This record gives sequence, C-alpha cells and structure tokens, in this order.
Amino acid sequence: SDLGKKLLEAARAGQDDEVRILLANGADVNTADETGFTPLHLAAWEGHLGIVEVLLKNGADVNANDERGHTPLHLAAYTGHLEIVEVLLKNGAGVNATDVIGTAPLHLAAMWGHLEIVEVLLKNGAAVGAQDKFGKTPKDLARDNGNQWIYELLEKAEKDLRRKLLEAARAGHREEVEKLIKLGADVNTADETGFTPLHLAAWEGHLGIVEVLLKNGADVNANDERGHTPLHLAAYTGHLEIVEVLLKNGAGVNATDVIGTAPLHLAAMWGHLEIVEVLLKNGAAVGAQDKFGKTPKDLARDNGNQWIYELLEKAEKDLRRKLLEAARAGHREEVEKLIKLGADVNTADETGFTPLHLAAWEGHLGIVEVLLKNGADVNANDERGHTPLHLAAYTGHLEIVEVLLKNGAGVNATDVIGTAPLHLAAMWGHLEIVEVLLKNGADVNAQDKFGKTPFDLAIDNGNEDIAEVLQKA
Repeated sequence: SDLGKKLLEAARAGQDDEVRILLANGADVNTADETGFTPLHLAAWEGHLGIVEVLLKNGADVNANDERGHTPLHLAAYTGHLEIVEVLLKNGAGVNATDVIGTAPLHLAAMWGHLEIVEVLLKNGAAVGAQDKFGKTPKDLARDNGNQWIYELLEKAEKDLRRKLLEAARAGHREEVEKLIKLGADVNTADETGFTPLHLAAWEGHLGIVEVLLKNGADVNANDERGHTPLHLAAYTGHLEIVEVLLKNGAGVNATDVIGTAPLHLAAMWGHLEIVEVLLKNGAAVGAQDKFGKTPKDLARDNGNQWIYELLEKAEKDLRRKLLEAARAGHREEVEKLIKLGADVNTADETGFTPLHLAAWEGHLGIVEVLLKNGADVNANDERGHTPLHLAAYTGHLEIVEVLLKNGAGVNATDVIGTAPLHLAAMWGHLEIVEVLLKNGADVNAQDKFGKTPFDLAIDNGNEDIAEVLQKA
C-alpha cells in the first residue's frame, strides 16, 4: 500500500512524528519490505531507539523475520546498539534466533567485539555452543577475528555449564538440567573419575533426567576410569525403569568393568529379581565369570537370593537344550547366538552326545567351525565310547573330517566294541576318507570284538578300491 511504504521510510529516516501519525490514521505496524524488513528492522538497523519503542507500543512483532531469517535482534546486535538490544529482549525477542546461515545474535556480537552485548545476550539466555554452517561457535568467531576478552568470557561460560550440569544431574533438578542443556551444556562432559551426568543420574535414581540426557544425545555406554557404565550403576542401585530405558536406548547388557563384573553380577549379587529378568530378556550372559571365578548364579547362591538362583539355573538349563537342538537342525546364526549367551559347549544329552557329535553326524560343516572356535572337546566319548570322528566317518562328509583332524582328532580311539573310524569308512565306501585317515597314522592291526580288523571288514563288504589300499600299509 502507498501508506505502508511511508511508514518504512519514516522509520529508516528517524522522523518520530511522521511514524506516530501513520499509526493513528490506520497503518499496519507490521508492514513488510520486498526483502522482508519491517519498520522495526529498519529502526533497529539505523539506531532509532525512540521509534523502536513506539513500534512496540502499537504491537510491532518483535520476532518478525525477513525472507532470510534475520530479526531486529540480529540487526541490533550486528550494528552494536546496546540500548535497542535491551529493549527488544525486554519485549520478548528470541535470544537464540538463527538465520539461514545458522548465525545468531551471539555470533554477531562476539564476532564484532560488542562486549556489553555479549554480556546482555548471555544474561538473557543466549546459548554459547551454537554452531553455524561452518561449524563456528561465537567463541570460535571471537578467536578467529581477534576479540580475546570475549573468547575467554565464552570459554568460562562453557566451562561453568559443565560443573552445573553434573551437579544438577546428581542433585536431581530436572528443570535445571533441561535449562542448562538449552543454554549449551555438554551432556557428555565427565568428572575426574569419568562419571558423566548420565552416570550420576543413573546412580542417584533420577529417571526423568536419564531420559532427557539420552534424548539430547548422551553416550549411553560411557566408561569411567574403572570401566563402569550407567547400566552398571542402575543394576547396582536397583532402579528397574532406568535399566529398561538404558537398554531401550542401546546400553551394553554384557559390559564388564576391570574386575570382570557385569550388570548381571550386580543385580544377582544385590537381589534385584526384576532387573535380572530384564537383563536376561535383553541378552545377558549367564556364564560370565568375574576375577574371582564367580558367576551371577554363584553370587546369588553365596548371598542367599534363592529366587534369582532358581531363575538363573533354569536359564542355563534352557541354554543346553537350545544348543543341542540348534546343532541337530543346523542353524549357524542360532548356534553363534546361543554360545554368546554362555551355553556350555561341553554339555551332553542323556546318551552322552555333545553338540559337536550332533554337528558331525548331521553334516553341518558351518556349525562345526564355530563349536571348535569356542573350545569344544575333541575326544568326547558317548556312553558307548563314540567320538565325533566316528560320526563323520560313518556319514562320508569330506570337509568335516578334514576340519576335525586339524584340531587333533583321536585316530586310534575306539568305542566299546573296539571299532575305530577306519573300520567305518572302509565299510560304507568312503575311499577319500580312508586315505585321510592313514595320513595321520591310523592303525590297521587293531581288531574288533569279533576279531575282525579294518582289512577283514573291507573284504567282507566288497569295496574294490579300498580293499587294495588297506593291504598296502
């Protein structure tokens, strides 16, 4: 409108009276320029304190943005008019507004050396650690330009927030913690011993603060100088809901401190049944031993926590059944998982078959590799004296017999009948296996209960290629 531009130029020109009438005779105090400048922008730029107050009297939007994100507070901090800055903030200006470049009034004031404005801005809640697109904080801009008293000022400001956040998280002042975080506090600061605010919040039992710190990017698995994590501290004190939230946010369920102690040890030690049950549902390991060789089941039993002992014992018992079945059916991803939870690799069913036996008999080459990688017994004997090499020779799998003998598989070991693996391969037509057996000093004179040697056996079954190879050696 023709009457709108007359208000913009009157504010830019500084003629108070010209501005006052336009408003009285129906003028939009929030008129806008092609670039987005309202007459409050122009009055703050030129430094017309009188006209700034008059525009705010008639309801000028104090937080009006141009096409570019700059508000009157930007312009006043940039030019350096301390007075207009204090008036804008008195009328509700946004101290932490940013333009499209990510620049705020604190950047400008610190960059140009407007000290008293940097003070005022901080006194009104300006955030110290805000970064622009270049990753420059007002502290950096001050150091880059050459304003040292502002650099050290904003440096002390950030160092002061550290101790405050740690004391607030510890004390349990949620509101104060939310405030410090909004003021620029570093949620991942640590004290002399390595406690972060998350450590303190978990230790003191402040759920609300834990949730806030995690929302704002706190490291859930921070380690202090002895290897303790917030989960360790929640498991110790026994705060169920904090344990659940920490795990929900990716906490390490099986983390260990320098003594080998894990959250499950602490929960079992201290009789936190509910926490134990949660830790196990989230993949905690029941077989973990600490420096003293104690497991969570042991600490529970030593400290007299019957219910946890019952539970942990049933968890270990359930792992045996799962491991044996996973070996039979042949599911590598499930065998790797189960072992990680603390399953006994040397367990055995009623007939004496260990999970290595089952993997050898059913021919799951991939699962034979992992079972050996986690220390499985190679010379495991059933109730009838059979080893996994008997089962691999019986089947005919070449690449499983190869892997077994590389770990020192007994060649002269027999069952209760007196049957060695060489008897088997010679009877079921497995020439290649017969040749690999003789490579590792396989005996040919040992005879069965029947008095029949592997040679006597090969001729009875009728294997042409095998019969001749045996007679040689």
